[PDB]
Amino acid sequence: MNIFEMLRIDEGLRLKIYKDTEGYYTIGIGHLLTKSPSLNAAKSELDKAIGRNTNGVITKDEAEKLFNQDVDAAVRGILRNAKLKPVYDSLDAVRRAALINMVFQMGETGVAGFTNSLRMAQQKRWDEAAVNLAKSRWYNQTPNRAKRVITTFRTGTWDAYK
Ligand SMILES: [Cl-]
Ligand SMILES: [Cl-]
Ligand SMILES: [Kr]
Repeated sequence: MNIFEMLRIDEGLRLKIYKDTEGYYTIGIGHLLTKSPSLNAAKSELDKAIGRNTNGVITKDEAEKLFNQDVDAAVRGILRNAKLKPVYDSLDAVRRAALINMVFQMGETGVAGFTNSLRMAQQKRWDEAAVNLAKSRWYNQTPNRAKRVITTFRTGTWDAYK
């Protein structure tokens, strides 16, 4: 397993504009298009992202391209973030994937505020980190996904994904 398969599981894949768990316009593998309630606006951002008149539908290859860009951007965001990088650099490969998933989902800003969890993680206090991570709106809103990611972080294995 790896980061890509990991997020492809958690995000699914949809070729038509759809609304996410928060009701925002999204497409592909979790590619948020806009927080605006306007489909038009969303269709406009879609066309801008793709480079063509999509009419709100993309192909699989197009969805995967956006996905590669987003995973890439997530990693770079982590490395460019002074609160995140040191955490990231201290982790093994599996746990790094867990932190990338959270950033992909919540944004760098969002993740950098799990201050307390980040410190336990950096200290390698897995179980404690795990309990602290569950005390969050993130977990109450998307509990099944949150649990898979938290288990990953805690154990450093891919068991939650098998
Ligand atoms: Cl884009
Ligand atoms: Cl979920
Ligand atoms: Kr974290």
